[PDB]
Amino acid sequence: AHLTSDDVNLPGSDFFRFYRSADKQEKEKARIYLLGVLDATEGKSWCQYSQLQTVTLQEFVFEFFNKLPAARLHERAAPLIEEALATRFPCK
Amino acid sequence: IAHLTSDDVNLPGSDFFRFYRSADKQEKEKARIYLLGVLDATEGKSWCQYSQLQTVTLQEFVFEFFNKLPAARLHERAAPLIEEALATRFPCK
Repeated sequence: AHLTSDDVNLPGSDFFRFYRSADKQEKEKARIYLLGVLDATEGKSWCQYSQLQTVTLQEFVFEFFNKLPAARLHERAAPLIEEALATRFPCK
Repeated sequence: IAHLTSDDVNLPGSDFFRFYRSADKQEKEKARIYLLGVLDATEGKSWCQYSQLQTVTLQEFVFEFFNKLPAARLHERAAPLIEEALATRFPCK
């Protein structure tokens, strides 16, 4: 019910819940979490920022999580996000 | 950048560290959430690991790393700087 900076190993299912929360404060925190993940991986496992709007990255993360089975949602959020982005925008 | 928001892609070290030290507890908490996204994305991979370490120890080492950073390096991106802080201190293996 609340995303905080102690939530290490954030699971995908909680991330996605906050990410689509009716509470826009939790939505914004989930998106700032996603921002630390993107900034940490961009140009390493997926490419790139001047090729893509942040809204495009957020919508692609949304679609990716929205299609995921619960078996996979229960895994860690960050590697799932990074997987969204890698398959779709690889560096090669 | 007067407030940390999720539009802040490629957040510079200078902005991250300002928010991370802010007197506004809410800005401070957002900066710590940006940090959590970076920890989650890099843990077990460039640095190790969440068991023996509480979040606060991690947060304090990141703070000390930034405090000692030469001014020249604050233009670098916050995420790789946070990763360097943790890799040096909590190397894998």
